[PDB]
Amino acid sequence: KQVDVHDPVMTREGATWYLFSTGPGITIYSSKDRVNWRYSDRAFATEPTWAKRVSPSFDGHLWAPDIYQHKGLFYLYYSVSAFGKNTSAIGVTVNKTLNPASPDYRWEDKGIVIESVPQRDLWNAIAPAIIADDHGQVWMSFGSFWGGLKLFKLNDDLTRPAEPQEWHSIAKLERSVLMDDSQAGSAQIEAPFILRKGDYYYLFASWGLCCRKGDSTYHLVVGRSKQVTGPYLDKTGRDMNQGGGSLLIKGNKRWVGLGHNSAYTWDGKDYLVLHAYEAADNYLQKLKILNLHWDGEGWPQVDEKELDSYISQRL
Ligand SMILES: OC[C@@H]1O[C@@H](OC[C@@H]2O[C@@H](OC[C@@H]3O[C@@H](OC[C@@H]4O[C@@H](OC[C@@H]5O[C@@H](OC[C@@H]6O[C@@H](O)[C@H](O)[C@H]6O)[C@H](O)[C@H]5O)[C@H](O)[C@H]4O)[C@H](O)[C@H]3O)[C@H](O)[C@H]2O)[C@H](O)[C@H]1O
Ligand SMILES: [Cl-]
Repeated sequence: KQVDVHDPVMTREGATWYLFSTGPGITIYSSKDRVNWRYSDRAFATEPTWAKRVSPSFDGHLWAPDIYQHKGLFYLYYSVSAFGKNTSAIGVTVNKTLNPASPDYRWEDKGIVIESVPQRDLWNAIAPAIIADDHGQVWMSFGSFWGGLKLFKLNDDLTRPAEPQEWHSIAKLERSVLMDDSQAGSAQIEAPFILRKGDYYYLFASWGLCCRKGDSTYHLVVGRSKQVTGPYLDKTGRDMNQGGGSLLIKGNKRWVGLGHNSAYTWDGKDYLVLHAYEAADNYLQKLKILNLHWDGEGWPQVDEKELDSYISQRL
């Protein structure tokens, strides 16, 4: 069987790869070769102590983790939320190592980085991604529906927004403020991820509807910017803040919907990491890791056939 993950991220410590997925307390897997994966741990034994306060319907599944390494520590960001609501918060928990067999291994929760509130905020605090600029600063991008995707400066700790705060919109789709603020609306965009490559920051995002089986329209788009704070332009030069986004990979008949990607530079090669819904296996999402190439114009390209050729093993 293939490894099932949603909203995947990855990192490497020493000789081992680690995969983090949406799931109870955040599911972690490990591999020595990115193909064959054993269950490693759940970040939280049960759930964050503060979870049910932000979202009372909470079922134990954290969403859309991001893994970040900084001054020798492991920072695991994660999302508490409810379906179709922006009663949400992103928290972070920190570990000295990922090897659960080490006496140094244990996740310590740092609490809420940011929280969205219905009627107050036109954004949904889920789906964090961490990126550093050329000037020592670290930023979180996040978001889903509502008024789209945001970027803000983190403080020294990486646990809360820097003060005074510094925010930038980075991608959006149409929405009138006259809509009820508690509704997700029709801006089908989520799940930012920023990769630095050469002189550019590349913003990946997911458009369309995930989690809908045969009706899913989820696919990936991309834009690029010389500065981390934007504006991110697609290939036709259109700002993602006004709905720009160049198609990177979309589904077909075997893979109905794919996305919430991450992306990495390991050993002078680049990889695209995402989930895709298998039409043959009940539209159950599967891990896929694709080779991420770059054309002569500075734009990433992927080979959609790799949705088939990449076959991960759950051991
Ligand atoms: O493989 C590993 C396992 O899979 C996971 O199980 C799958 C699912 O993933 C987890 O959640 C995924 C997150 O959900 C996606 O959707 C984001 C949501 O969409 C946006 O809202 C859209 C809006 O919602 C719908 O209407 C909502 C109605 O209003 C509510 O109040 C009412 O309850 C709803 O009926 C409409 O379609 C649309 O208008 C929001 O921004 C957001 O809520 C995100 O992309 C993912 O991050 C979840 O656990 C499973 O459902 C397992 O977790 C893992 O083990
Ligand atoms: Cl993500």
